Amino acid sequence: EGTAHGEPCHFPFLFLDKEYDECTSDGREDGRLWCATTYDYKTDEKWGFCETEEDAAKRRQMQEAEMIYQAGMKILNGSNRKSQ
Repeated sequence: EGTAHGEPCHFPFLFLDKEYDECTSDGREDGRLWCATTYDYKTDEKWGFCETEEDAAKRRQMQEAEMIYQAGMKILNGSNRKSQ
């Protein structure tokens, strides 16, 4: 399942053997309020920020753009056809 950025997480989650009923910044130095979409954060390692998640959207857009770019580059380096 990976990491759940930009997903709901209102339900309290277990973190360092301590349940939190709201957004907390424990475990991070930047102080960002992060949330876990699962009951136990230690096992599934599912967590996400409580903010607007603009960073997550930028990350997803960057990943999609990189995938498109690498596909195009393997297309270009894979053939010398002008239409390719």
